[PDB]
Amino acid sequence: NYAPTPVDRFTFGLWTVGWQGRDPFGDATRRALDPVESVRRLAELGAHGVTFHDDDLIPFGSSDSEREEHVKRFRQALDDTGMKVPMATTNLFTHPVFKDGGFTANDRDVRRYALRKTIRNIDLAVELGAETYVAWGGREGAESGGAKDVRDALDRMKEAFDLLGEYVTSQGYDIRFAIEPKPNQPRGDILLPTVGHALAFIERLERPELYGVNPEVGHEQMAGLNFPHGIAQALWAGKLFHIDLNGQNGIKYDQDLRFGAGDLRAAFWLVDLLESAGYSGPRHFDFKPPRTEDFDGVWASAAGCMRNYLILKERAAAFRADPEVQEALRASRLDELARPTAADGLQALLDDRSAFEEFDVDAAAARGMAFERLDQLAMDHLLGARG
Amino acid sequence: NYAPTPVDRFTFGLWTVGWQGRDPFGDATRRALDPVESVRRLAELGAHGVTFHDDDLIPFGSSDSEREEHVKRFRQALDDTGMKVPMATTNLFTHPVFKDGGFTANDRDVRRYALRKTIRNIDLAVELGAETYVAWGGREGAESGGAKDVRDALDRMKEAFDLLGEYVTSQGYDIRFAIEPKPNQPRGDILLPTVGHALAFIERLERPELYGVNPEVGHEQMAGLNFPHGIAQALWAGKLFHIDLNGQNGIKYDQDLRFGAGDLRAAFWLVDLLESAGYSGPRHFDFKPPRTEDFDGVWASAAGCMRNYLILKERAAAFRADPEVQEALRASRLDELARPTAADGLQALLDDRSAFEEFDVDAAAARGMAFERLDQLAMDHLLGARG
Amino acid sequence: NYAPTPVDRFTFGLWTVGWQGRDPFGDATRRALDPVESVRRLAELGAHGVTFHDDDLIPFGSSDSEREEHVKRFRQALDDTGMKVPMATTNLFTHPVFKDGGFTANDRDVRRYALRKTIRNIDLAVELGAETYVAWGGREGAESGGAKDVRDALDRMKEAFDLLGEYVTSQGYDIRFAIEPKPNQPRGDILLPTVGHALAFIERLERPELYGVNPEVGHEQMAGLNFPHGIAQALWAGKLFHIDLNGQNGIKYDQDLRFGAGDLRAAFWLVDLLESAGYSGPRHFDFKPPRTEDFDGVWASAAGCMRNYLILKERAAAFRADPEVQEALRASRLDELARPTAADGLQALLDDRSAFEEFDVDAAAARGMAFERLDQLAMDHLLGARG
Amino acid sequence: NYAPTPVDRFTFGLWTVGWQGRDPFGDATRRALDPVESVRRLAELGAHGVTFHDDDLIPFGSSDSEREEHVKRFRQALDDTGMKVPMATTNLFTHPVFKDGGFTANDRDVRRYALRKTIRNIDLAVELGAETYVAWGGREGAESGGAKDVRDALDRMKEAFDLLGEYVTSQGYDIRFAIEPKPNQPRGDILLPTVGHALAFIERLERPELYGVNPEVGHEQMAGLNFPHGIAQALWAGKLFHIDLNGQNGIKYDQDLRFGAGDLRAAFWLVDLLESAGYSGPRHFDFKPPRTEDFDGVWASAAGCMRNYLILKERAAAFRADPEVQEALRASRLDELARPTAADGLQALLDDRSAFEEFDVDAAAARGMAFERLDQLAMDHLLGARG
Ligand SMILES: [Mg+2]
Ligand SMILES: [Mg+2]
Ligand SMILES: [Mg+2]
Ligand SMILES: [Mg+2]
Ligand SMILES: [Mn+2]
Ligand SMILES: [Mn+2]
Ligand SMILES: [Mn+2]
Ligand SMILES: [Mn+2]
Ligand SMILES: [Mn+2]
Ligand SMILES: [Mn+2]
Ligand SMILES: [Mn+2]
Ligand SMILES: [Mn+2]
Ligand code: NA
Ligand code: NA
Ligand code: NA
Ligand code: NA
Ligand code: NA
Ligand code: NA
Ligand code: NA
Ligand code: NA
Repeated sequence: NYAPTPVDRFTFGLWTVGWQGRDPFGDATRRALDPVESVRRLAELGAHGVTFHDDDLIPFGSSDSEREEHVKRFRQALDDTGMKVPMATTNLFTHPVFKDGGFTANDRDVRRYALRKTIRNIDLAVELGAETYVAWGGREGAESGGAKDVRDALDRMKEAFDLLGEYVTSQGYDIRFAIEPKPNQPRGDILLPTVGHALAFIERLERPELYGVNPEVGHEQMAGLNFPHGIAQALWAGKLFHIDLNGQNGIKYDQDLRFGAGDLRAAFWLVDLLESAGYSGPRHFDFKPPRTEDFDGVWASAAGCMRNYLILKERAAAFRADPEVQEALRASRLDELARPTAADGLQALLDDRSAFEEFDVDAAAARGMAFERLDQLAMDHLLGARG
Repeated sequence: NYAPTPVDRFTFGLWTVGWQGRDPFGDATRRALDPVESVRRLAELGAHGVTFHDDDLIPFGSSDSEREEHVKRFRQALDDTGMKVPMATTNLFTHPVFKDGGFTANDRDVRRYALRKTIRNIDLAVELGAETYVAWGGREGAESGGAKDVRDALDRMKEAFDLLGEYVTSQGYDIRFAIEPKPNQPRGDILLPTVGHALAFIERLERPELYGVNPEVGHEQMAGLNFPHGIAQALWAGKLFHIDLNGQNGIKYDQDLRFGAGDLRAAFWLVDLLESAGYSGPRHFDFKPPRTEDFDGVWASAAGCMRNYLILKERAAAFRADPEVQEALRASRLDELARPTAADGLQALLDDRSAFEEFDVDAAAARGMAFERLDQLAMDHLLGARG
Repeated sequence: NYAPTPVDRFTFGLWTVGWQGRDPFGDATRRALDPVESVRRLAELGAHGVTFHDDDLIPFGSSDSEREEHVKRFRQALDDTGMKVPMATTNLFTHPVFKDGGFTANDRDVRRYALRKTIRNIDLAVELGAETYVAWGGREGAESGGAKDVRDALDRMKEAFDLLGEYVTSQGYDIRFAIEPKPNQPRGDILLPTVGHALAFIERLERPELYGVNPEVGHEQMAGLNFPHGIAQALWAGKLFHIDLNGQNGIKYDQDLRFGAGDLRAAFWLVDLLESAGYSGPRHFDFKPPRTEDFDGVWASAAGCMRNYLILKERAAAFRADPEVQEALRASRLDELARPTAADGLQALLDDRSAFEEFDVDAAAARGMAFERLDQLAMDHLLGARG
Repeated sequence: NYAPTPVDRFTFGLWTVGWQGRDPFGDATRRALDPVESVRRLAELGAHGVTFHDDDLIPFGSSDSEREEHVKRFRQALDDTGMKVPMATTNLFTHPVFKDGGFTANDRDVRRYALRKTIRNIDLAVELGAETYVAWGGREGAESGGAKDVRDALDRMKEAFDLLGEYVTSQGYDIRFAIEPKPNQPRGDILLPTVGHALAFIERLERPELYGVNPEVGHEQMAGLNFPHGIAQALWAGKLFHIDLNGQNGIKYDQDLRFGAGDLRAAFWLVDLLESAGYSGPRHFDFKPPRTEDFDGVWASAAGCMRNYLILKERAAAFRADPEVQEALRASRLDELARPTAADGLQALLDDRSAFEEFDVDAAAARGMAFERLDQLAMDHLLGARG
């Protein structure tokens, strides 16, 4: 039961199942995986595709001949399995040169290098068929207040993204960008810390249509925010170009638990929203099998990501299709929420005594919302406990 | 020392010093204050002005004659003291009718009433000379996932703000709106939970120039965010129309401590930013003297808000003026952060071997940022411990 | 399905279903309930009993004749329904006199009064058959560092609890005390902020056997802690005298959502632990139907507390009984965790070359824990998705 | 000004200034330091001593001859500088063998090895003159609920600490143990997550007098707790055997900022408490110079730890010595908090009409606490802004 299919579009970063287990306090617990083995094992589990940072696929500093051979082997694995590459990204965080940032490093020479490293990988992403190019600016930020003038840093961040937009336009590429917010870690505070900040920033770019967000479940939860609500705002803005699925237990370091772990009810409401809205992008997992696990546990954890999505999809669909739930939604006036407040227009609203002088506030206030009954129907559906 | 002056533009809500001390677990500890007494006492402390919700100035449900008398008494107090009213707002949260929201209530009749209540108070705000009309949507949100379709709620929130913009335009008013984010409390999650989300929303309004943000120190800190960074993004966007100053100890219920309490170093960096950027708006305190205090403690707490701002202003100015700090800022390449990455343009960047093939990444990575020395100069200046 | 029974021992505070909906920003949305009506309605839902603060049952300041009549009516309702009163507590937080604390108020006269108020209610609790007397010191703490010397306050808190122990001993009462931790709210920081701090404090009382903890799900989660882990430590110490069940979404104000809401997987692991350990005390709900609800929603929310406990009980029992889970627990060495490290004794351990010189650390480190497979079996059982 | 002296007893872990800068997302930015160089550089800054994990001083897996040479070189550096070694600890977290724990690993063979590794290092610690042996169980815990039975794990943790106590007793050593709590990171939840939980656990050990706590500023703040309050409870219990000083910005990953950074006012109240209580132990820094820094920044950051302690010590002493503050403390009844509630005894309290029938609750409730004036005197003293 709960078998993944190609139409599910489940994807994984090479760095997810390939995470060797090094953490702030501990050495690697697993050997490095050849990307070819990850492609083949993920395909066997029913994944649709993989994603990569440049430096996951091509060791940093590789010669041109080494680069070609790494890509050739990877493409053979994709061809052997039918796996796709819908998204790629740049590693602008691991190498010590990026310790104060890539695009917003105080040192101008580093900012220029970061752009050149990204541009090289955009070309490769296009060659591999990627539709989306993610940017997670994990080093953009500060540990202290004097170190980073945020207005200047936003100027540099806009300059960088504008140059990348000029680049893809000039090459005729169809790829689009997706900015991934995170509030903190590894910097004390990261620039563009939430979906909202990233959405607002995009509106000030020269070609805003080329940029959206890549929100990650656990990152919004590191600020204690409601991930489904943030996804709704991204959808409302037309900017949900990609998504990273995982789990997180609240306000901690970025745990990258398998999807469904962490906040299970938020996972349910997320799946309900994505499916109801018709989100058509990859269901991408940015997760880490815990370092306690051997390779069998790596593949179990990856399989669990997909399984949990599919269980939640079934339960959310059953919730929305249940005539008792539909009745409860009407009892709670969800239908009215979807209707304009004043399609009659401002003057009619100003002239409407039913909106002011003749509005019976106490009668209105007496009406219960019936939200608890609705939420218990939702709980019963999630748990398969209807009756 | 540290005496407030009119040019400081310190303002207070009537509801701040007037908070009677009722909390989720406790009855009022102080009697209600007549707004006239608050105006006179705040003036004696050196405040510039006050602000109000409709229902702070005019008891809810007042007749027209009662409304006129309350306003007349208040205006006499303003005239007697020279106090100004730079900002007003609507109470769309206390009355039970607003239990599921004002502008985004599921019930359409409530949404219409909320608009009419706001419009009435915009007229009064203009009469009193207010330049800014704040909206804190404290009831917009949910405790459960099925209760509130966030895309529909954002449609209703946009409709409401668009109608208010149409209203002020039609009346020729110069007032502008400032949306106040908060992540949670009293709703389990509040819509537009951070500065970023509010900035992004504004960009989708029909007349975006009429709307900015009113960020509150403690509200961003309830999401664990960096308040100075968020203020920098608002300034970068041209949207810092007003600000609420207070203190908060991290991820808790909204404490509304006096300004300078809570995160003291964030208060220092905030003042540094506002002063360096030339912010010209009110320095408004949205705070609550703790319910442990009698009226002498109320006025001490209000005086402390202003005193702490003035101490921090002195220390931040001394930091920025110190030639040793200026040298440290250059050592940390803050000057380079402010210079364009690639004013030479995309093609020149692509052709520049110094940005890629000839970039010595290891030499760059060896350079220290010297951020710790800079931050200890900042600490020494804050504490008055230079030497 | 999932029908409560007397053996389930589900109990509710009068103040839970009776919460009128006043919050930091909003007036009451529901009328006050007569305790008699709450007793009868809860009995109809299948509850076992109720609990009370003194001032929930007897209005503060009541005359002796008024007190007698309130108690008489309440006892008739208990007799009419078969409901029990297993626990009572004192309100040492609502009245303004308690603004700096009860037992740890700086003012000595208030500390003495707080003790007398508690002692009066202990007598009543015993009369009504209560086995446990809870103390939640919600006003014990501070908003500022100079206001409360914590060593002195702990001396006063110990003195108070020691006097209460002397009192019950002197009267021959069998009741025991349960201290309820909370980290913050309504005070900026509350003394004894977690289960651990309360357990440690108890060990320093003169008669430690008379005192245990009353942990509340949401309170530990307000510190981001693992509630099942804290309950395990309380059980390990022999100190889980009572428990408060509810839901919470992380590090926020105390939400008091119905049990099962908030962190659903933590609710599952909690029920698993209580049932596996054979906890025999009340399953008490300290929750608040949201103020959006009318009385039908109050009773729906209360019914949901019990329903969710019963669903989770079924799923946890099925998890533990499943031979595949039992195999997975052995694969993950849970059996070995339960066996002594060195029952052979210190000298044998020191002499055992297999524990040091001949321990193959790399072979040991290669063994996977298989925790992800185990956790996905747990997820499948919770969701009723085995297969 | 603010020059460290030997009587200040400032100490640093080898792993602090020696941290190479590897984080969850980034490679090392600094070369490894020889412990000899750290000893000499710290001595030049005015430190009193250093501390070590076994594997900081002796590379893991070293032969006996290699071990002797590493220790000999280190002792020469201590002799050359006058530096002391007041504390040592075991690394039971870095090596992959410890991925599920040391003392509470599910695998019994690992638990035995962890004990043998610790015992070997206790012998070395004693040889170097250490008075305290710290244990930070960073791997004790879980990412999932089924992986770790917490009651069984506490049994194993008690067994381990009891064996270590038997060991030191049998050898006649004067060293004592200090357990370091942390709430999470690197495990999803860590056992003994706060000062309170550790204090409670100690009370159940066979020889409780041999064990205390080693609280760390940032670790308690990762649970949003008040670090000065927790230190007060440890002092009250007689269990503050050692302390780790650093800074943290709230509920995040463990930042290990230099002391004084993070929550500056909490640092002030901490120093006030340690000095007022006469804490006589090391002022030990467990911090990390940010990876942005070169070695000059490492030493600047270390110097800043000590400087900030000394500034805060001066300001707290001035606060306590100021006759205006002493008057304010009496106005706020801090003197009364320190006096017994009922030295007259239980019967006298029960018979005292002034404690109940004749207690004027409204007159008592009208008295203000004057806490805001007191706190603004504290702020003025911290900032050197008295006047
Ligand atoms: Mg619709
Ligand atoms: Mg500039
Ligand atoms: Mg057992
Ligand atoms: Mg004393
Ligand atoms: Mn992540
Ligand atoms: Mn991601
Ligand atoms: Mn606030
Ligand atoms: Mn505000
Ligand atoms: Mn609660
Ligand atoms: Mn409770
Ligand atoms: Mn730490
Ligand atoms: Mn430490
Ligand atoms: Na700039
Ligand atoms: Na979209
Ligand atoms: Na709509
Ligand atoms: Na602006
Ligand atoms: Na005392
Ligand atoms: Na127990
Ligand atoms: Na055991
Ligand atoms: Na002590």
